[PDB]
Parts: sequence; C-alpha cells; structure tokens
Amino acid sequence: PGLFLTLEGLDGSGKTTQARRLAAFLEAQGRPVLLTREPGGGLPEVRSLLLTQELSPEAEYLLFSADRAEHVRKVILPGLAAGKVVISDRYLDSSLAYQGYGRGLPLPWLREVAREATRGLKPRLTFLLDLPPEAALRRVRRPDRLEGLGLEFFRRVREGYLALARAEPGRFVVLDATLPEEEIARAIQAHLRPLLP
Amino acid sequence: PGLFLTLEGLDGSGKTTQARRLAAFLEAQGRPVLLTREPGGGLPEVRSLLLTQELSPEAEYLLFSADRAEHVRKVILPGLAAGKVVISDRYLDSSLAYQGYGRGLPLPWLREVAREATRGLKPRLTFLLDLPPEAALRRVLGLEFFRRVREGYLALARAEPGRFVVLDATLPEEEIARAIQAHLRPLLP
Ligand SMILES: [Cl-]
Ligand SMILES: [Cl-]
Ligand SMILES: [Cl-]
Ligand SMILES: [Cl-]
Ligand SMILES: [Cl-]
Ligand SMILES: [Cl-]
Ligand SMILES: [Cl-]
Ligand SMILES: [Mg+2]
Ligand SMILES: [Mg+2]
Ligand SMILES: [Mg+2]
Ligand SMILES: [Mg+2]
Ligand SMILES: [Mg+2]
Ligand SMILES: [Mg+2]
Ligand SMILES: [Mg+2]
Ligand SMILES: [Mg+2]
Ligand SMILES: [Mg+2]
Ligand SMILES: [Mg+2]
Repeated sequence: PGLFLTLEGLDGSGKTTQARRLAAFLEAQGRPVLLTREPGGGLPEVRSLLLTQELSPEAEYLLFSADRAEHVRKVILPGLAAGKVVISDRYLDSSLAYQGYGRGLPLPWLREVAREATRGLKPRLTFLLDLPPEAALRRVRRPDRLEGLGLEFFRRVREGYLALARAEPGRFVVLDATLPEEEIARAIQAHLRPLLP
Repeated sequence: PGLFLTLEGLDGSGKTTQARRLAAFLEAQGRPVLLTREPGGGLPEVRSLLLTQELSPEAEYLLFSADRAEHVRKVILPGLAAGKVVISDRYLDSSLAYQGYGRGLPLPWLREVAREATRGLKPRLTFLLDLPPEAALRRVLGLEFFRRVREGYLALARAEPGRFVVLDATLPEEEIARAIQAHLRPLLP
C-alpha cells in the first residue's frame, strides 16, 4: 500500500528541506520512497513555459494543471500502486493558494479543473510549513516566475494556505516554520509514525 | 466591427486550404484580416512540446487550453478590437471533437475548463469541412477514432446550428470557397 504525502508553504518556509529530510529518513528505515515536486514533476518543460512574459493567470493555472495531470498519472499513482511513500514538494494546494487566493482566480473553477486533472487524488497528509510572508521573503529570493509581485501577494497566499488548512483539518498538519529545523523534522516524523508503521 | 471566424474538421478536410483562401480573398478586398491557428497561436512552445511520450489526454487538453487562453487574450481579442476579421484554423470545437468525442474525456468538464480559458468568446461562424476519415486520410490511432471525431463534429453542429456551417468537403475547392464567401458576404463590414 502506498502513501501520498505533500509539503506546502511559501518559498523559504523549509518545505523543500523537510521533504528531502523525510525522504532520507524513510530510506534509512528501508522504505521505498519517491521524492518529487511541482511544478515540473509531470512535464519538466512547464518550468520553462512558466517564464512567458505577461502570461495570463488562467494560462499559468492551466499549464500547472497539465503538468499536475501527467504528474499524477505517470509519477504519483504508479508509485503508490508500487507501495512507495510518494512525497511531493507542492501539489494542488499550491495552485489554490498562489493562483486562487494569490492571483484571484475563482476557486470553484480551479477545483472543477483539478477534479479530472488529479483524478480526485488527495494526499493522506499535508505538511504546511507556516510563517509570516515578511519572514519568508527575507530567507530567500522569490522564483524568477514571481517577480514584481509584492508583499501583499504573499500575504494573500499565506492566508489562503491557512484557509485551506481550516477547511481540511484532518489532512493539513500546520507547523510553525520559525521553530528550529530539528523540531519541525521531529514533528513531521511524529505525525507519520502511526502511518509508517 | 471585428469578426471572429473559425474553420474546423479532420486534418486533410481542406480546412487549412480554405482558411488560407478566405484570408487571401479578404486581403484582395482590402479588408483587414488576421489568420491564426490552434494549437500554437497563443503559446508556440505548446506545439513543439506536444509530441511527448504517451501524454495523457487530460494533460493534452489542459495544454491546448493554456495555449488557447493566451491565444484569445493576446491575439484574437486585440484583433477583433482592431476591427479585423480574425480567422482561426481550429478553435475550441477541435478539442471538443478530438479530446471529448474522440478520446472520451467528459464533455461537461471540457466546457468548465473552456469557460475561463476562452472568456466565453465564441466564433460568429464556424465552417466545418465534413468528410469521412478515409477521404481525409487519403489526403494526409485507428479509423474508429477518426469516425468518432467526425461524428462529434456533426453533433456539435446539430447542437449549435446557427454557428456551424456544415460543408461537404469532397466538393471541389472552388465551390467550397464560393460557399464560404457567400456565407460571409452579409456579415461584412
Ligand atoms: Cl522552502
Ligand atoms: Cl488535494
Ligand atoms: Cl524571522
Ligand atoms: Cl480533512
Ligand atoms: Cl486540413
Ligand atoms: Cl465555441
Ligand atoms: Cl447556434
Ligand atoms: Mg527549504
Ligand atoms: Mg522532515
Ligand atoms: Mg498539498
Ligand atoms: Mg489542477
Ligand atoms: Mg503538530
Ligand atoms: Mg484598426
Ligand atoms: Mg471552432
Ligand atoms: Mg479550452
Ligand atoms: Mg465532421
Ligand atoms: Mg451557438
């Protein structure tokens, strides 16, 4: 039986680091793992196409969705059927936070599109590394994709993630990303222990 | 005002030929015209890429849709705002025909996706060059697939009869071109 886990948060939150550490932990326990990420896990060329000038938010979401559709069908679902713990650094939630709450695309449309794109595949758990957007922005420069975009954009993203976590409190594990790195890794692993076992 | 026209049908139906005939005819009259096409009219790199190993139909449609979203916003709407006749060789109907009726993706989903992608922009007329696959294949995935696509096109046309001008694409090119011009005549300017 596979297990689908995701990690989410602003760039700089630590989700990338924690995704890697979790993979390495499970590998040390003899468990097969697939460590992946969006965007690019399905169609790597979408990472390039996402640097098109003045790209509409709609087309941006649809390109992310095409990538995610391949990601689910070619990478994630086969890994799960193979019994792996498939860990994605970003999944659907990132599109809802960034393109929904961030860019203002209507959420019902985002979800109508995602319904087939994902085949309804949802993570068993999702680790949200939460922290203030001012704090995120100081840790690391933004993706080339997200320049111009100001503090208020990132606030809407941060709050959107938190609204997603409120609606799906069983799925979302919200962690304070200003805790020490070891403490976040400890908490992630504590959440996973009864599942892996 | 501007005028949005599309051409549709199987590859090898004469759709591209007629698209070009129509543009040339409008240029000969001194009528501003923009000839474009899908896929590639919005994001050319979607065309190049498209050739990806065993690409899911869902992902394919989503990529077409990203292309189509940029096409409508950056190319077609400005053209129409300039008072041009904008002619697209393929538009939404192609994705509905091929991905929907052909590959079996659910039609209501396809249209949910399209509603924002196209901002609701529909062609004033859509010339469907209808013919059997065998005739199309003669000129340029099984036969059964192409039949499903052809029949889907006819189902679209029956649902939207005012918009679809169904033409028998086995007729001589000139007779088709003359027909297309006759359908257009009262719309200009
Ligand atoms: Cl990060
Ligand atoms: Cl989800
Ligand atoms: Cl801080
Ligand atoms: Cl939940
Ligand atoms: Cl053709
Ligand atoms: Cl349409
Ligand atoms: Cl109609
Ligand atoms: Mg990190
Ligand atoms: Mg960890
Ligand atoms: Mg997620
Ligand atoms: Mg999606
Ligand atoms: Mg906790
Ligand atoms: Mg003008
Ligand atoms: Mg059309
Ligand atoms: Mg579309
Ligand atoms: Mg037909
Ligand atoms: Mg109609």
